[PDB]
Amino acid sequence: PNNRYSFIGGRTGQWQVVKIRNVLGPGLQLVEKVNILNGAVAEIPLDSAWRLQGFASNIRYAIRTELEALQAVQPMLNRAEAILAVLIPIKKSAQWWEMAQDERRDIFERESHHTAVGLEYLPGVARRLLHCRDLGEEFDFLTWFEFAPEHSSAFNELLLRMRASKEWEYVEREVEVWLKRL
Amino acid sequence: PNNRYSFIGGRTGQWQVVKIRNVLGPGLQLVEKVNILNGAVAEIPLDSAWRLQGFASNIRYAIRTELEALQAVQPMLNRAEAILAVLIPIKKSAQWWEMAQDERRDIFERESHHTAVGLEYLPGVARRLLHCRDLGEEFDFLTWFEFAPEHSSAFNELLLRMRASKEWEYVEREVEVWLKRL
Ligand code: HEM
Ligand code: HEM
Ligand SMILES: O=N[O-]
Ligand SMILES: O=N[O-]
Repeated sequence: PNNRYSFIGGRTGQWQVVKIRNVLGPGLQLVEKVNILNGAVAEIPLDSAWRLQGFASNIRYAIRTELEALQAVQPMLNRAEAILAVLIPIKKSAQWWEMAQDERRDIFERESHHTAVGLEYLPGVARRLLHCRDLGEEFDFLTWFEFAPEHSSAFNELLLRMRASKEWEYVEREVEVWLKRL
Repeated sequence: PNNRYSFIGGRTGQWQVVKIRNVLGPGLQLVEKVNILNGAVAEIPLDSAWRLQGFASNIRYAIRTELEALQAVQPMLNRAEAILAVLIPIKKSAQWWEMAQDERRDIFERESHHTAVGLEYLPGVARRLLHCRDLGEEFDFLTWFEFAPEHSSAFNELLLRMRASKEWEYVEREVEVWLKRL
């Protein structure tokens, strides 16, 4: 039961890179494939362009009644139908991290409705949130979404809605890595 | 600016071990000294007995008005007179970590008054909170306190008040390493 996940862009992996969109700030080099490994990488293989890593952690903002709503409808990863995925690494500004817990919760849910908006796109979209600021990585979060092609248009709508939120005014680096399951 | 810290119990270090208290659950081996290093150490040196590590992280529970109170009084580390120190690794239960953010905040402060009680022992006591559950370590937190002998009795009071709090019903492993600055 290891909470560390690595994402290595390169020639090998379980996922074909469809495209990479460098939304904001320095991007990620285009590669053929992404290899996802659970655990800490011993040595990065040859012909790898980049390595991202993060860990699964405890809830930081969601309250019990939100967790109950998410749990009632959120799908599992690895659904046979979920052949599309998107890896989105995200970095938030130093202004964000300086803020107190009540100030960040108010932006996250009261002003931006992150959980309420996201719930609109379940059960179509499965997700996994990983943290990596505390590892000294270049991003603060590795977010992961997977879904069937039927939900691609919906997911693209969700992305536009989130980037218009107050919360995203604190995002200062973002890349979309679009993937297809091999 | 590396946020990782390592505490190596052994025969070298900047701190002499006065005593080790095996408060709850498996203890830590008694050693002569503790060595504190900033950064991640990959090879523990020979005739060291244990290594603890954690990182400095963002605020998880404190609200803005509590941060302002803490900042008004909390003392710096490495005060000339702060020749005593206590390193207290703590592990919380699986039931704690499964709880939602509002549930944990209400136990932490509304019921246990962690911050309000701690502020009573400032500015005598300087402190540093490190996290390590997300590193896969045996403990969840490494807490560090340092003060002059004048505040030894006050700090021992604080410990007894905290161990009787609702929050401590979720602690399942705890060790006190009492130190003296060399
Ligand atoms: C698909 C529906 C989604 C749902 C149901 C959802 C739900 C959530 C929840 C409940 C959290 C808080 C976890 C906690 O309390 O620690 C969270 C965090 C986060 N989500 Fe989402 N989310 C969705 C989509 C997205 C998308 C599309 C993105 C990025 C484009 C995203 C980026 C993030 C980030 C960066 C965080 C961490 C926030 C922080 O800790 O500051 N989420 N999400
Ligand atoms: C000396 C006065 C103290 C003050 C002013 C104080 C203040 C605080 C504050 C404000 C936090 C929350 C940090 C955040 O929001 O992320 C915290 C966390 C914590 N403190 Fe203290 N504290 C004190 C003493 C102690 C003592 C003596 C112990 C152990 C015996 C302790 C154990 C912890 C633990 C384990 C956490 C992490 C709680 C969690 O995230 O679940 N504290 N402290
Ligand atoms: O909900 N962001 O993984
Ligand atoms: O307040 N725990 O360092």
